[PDB]
Amino acid sequence: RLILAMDLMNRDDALRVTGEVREYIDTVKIGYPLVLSEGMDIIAEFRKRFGCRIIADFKVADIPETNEKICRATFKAGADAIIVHGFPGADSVRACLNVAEEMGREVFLLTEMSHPGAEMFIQGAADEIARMGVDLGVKNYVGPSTRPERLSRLREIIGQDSFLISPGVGAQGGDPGETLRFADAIIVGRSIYLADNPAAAAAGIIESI
Amino acid sequence: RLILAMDLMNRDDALRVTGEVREYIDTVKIGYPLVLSEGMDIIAEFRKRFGCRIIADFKVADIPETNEKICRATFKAGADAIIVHGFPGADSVRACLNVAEEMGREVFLLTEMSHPGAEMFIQGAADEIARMGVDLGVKNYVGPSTRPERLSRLREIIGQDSFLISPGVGAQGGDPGETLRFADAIIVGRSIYLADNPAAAAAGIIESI
Ligand SMILES: O=c1ccn([C@@H]2O[C@H](COP(=O)(O)O)[C@@H](O)[C@H]2O)c(=O)[nH]1
Ligand SMILES: O=c1ccn([C@@H]2O[C@H](COP(=O)(O)O)[C@@H](O)[C@H]2O)c(=O)[nH]1
Repeated sequence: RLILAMDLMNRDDALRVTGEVREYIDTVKIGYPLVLSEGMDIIAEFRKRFGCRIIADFKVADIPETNEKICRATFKAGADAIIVHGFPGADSVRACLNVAEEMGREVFLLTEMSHPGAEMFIQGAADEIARMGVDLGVKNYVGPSTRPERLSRLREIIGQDSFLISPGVGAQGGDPGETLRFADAIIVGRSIYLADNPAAAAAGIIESI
Repeated sequence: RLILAMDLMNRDDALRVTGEVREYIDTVKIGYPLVLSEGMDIIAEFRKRFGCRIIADFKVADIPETNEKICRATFKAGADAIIVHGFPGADSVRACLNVAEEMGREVFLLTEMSHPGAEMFIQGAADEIARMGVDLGVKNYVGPSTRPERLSRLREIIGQDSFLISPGVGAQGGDPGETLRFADAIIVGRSIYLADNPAAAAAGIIESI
């Protein structure tokens, strides 16, 4: 129930840490910090080398037409799933869902973010964004570890069968065990990749659940 | 290093056995016996339910144009890789490789088959088919467990870095350990799915390596 947020910028460091913690994870979340530094080919390299599923955390937040282009390039690169923002509206989410269907891949809908600023505008729209996801047939969601009461509310809207992953564990203050009361899996970045011993840090997090 | 050949025709039986042996495998090979009975949607169901990579063993063996169509439908259905025959020639293999590139997926090249009849025509062309794969950039191959001397020859042609999987273990007479001297992974169907205790059969095969 642990997903590694691999946000190191250097290919060598990213490969090192991911290989060291492979036995504790089942999925690697790759985002723009690594892709904009090393290129989209890094996705296929990771999938080949480690055999883990790859979620591209691109927080797609464009108009429908451009969203389609971004999702197509991401799935062509080998990503198993892509994280998309729901705040830009239903048409923008639908465009992503359409490409995922054509490619046999998945879309994860980001409904409420984990950082402090998320309270300014996203939080007030989060329940509606989640309801929109349900209405559109979304089955994978992303919610905040830093606000378990909001994670519980999100779980209430999407149901027990939907898959919910949650970032904000560790560095941002979120707790593994409390977060897993509501989410299916936790996303952990810095607590693992900046540790003196990433494998020990990952083992420790799992042991704490 | 164990791949389950799930050739049961009934969805309920297929799900039962696959779930029972999940801890012993890392990939599920799905072919026409299950797909033509339960539909292509079974691929996405398996990927979702068990989280295993899915190799579609469709032994694609058509003209280039039709090969492209078959691969596109297979990848749209969610398969991570497709097994293609090399005997129809380079243009037919290239068509599959082109679709895999557009979709961010993989092609496995079947070079020599495991059954007795494979000696009639395929065996004599197998080294050339493997060389063709190398020339086309193929990195995933399928060779026979039933003829380890041929599996060794295939490994010699494709190199140590190419990934080689091998069917014919168990029911067809192939030995797990001997096959793994040359292949990276073994494919096992009936020895596991027809066993009174599939999980015990899988554990036994792994224990025998
Ligand atoms: O609401 C969200 C959505 C995504 N992420 C992402 O999850 C990871 C969390 O990393 P860390 O704080 O564990 O280091 C980062 O890649 C970050 O972009 C969040 O932190 N919060
Ligand atoms: O040369 C080949 C290529 C593919 N397969 C496939 O691998 C599986 C082997 O099943 P079993 O003999 O372990 O039951 C079946 O799905 C079969 O179609 C072979 O057996 N031999």
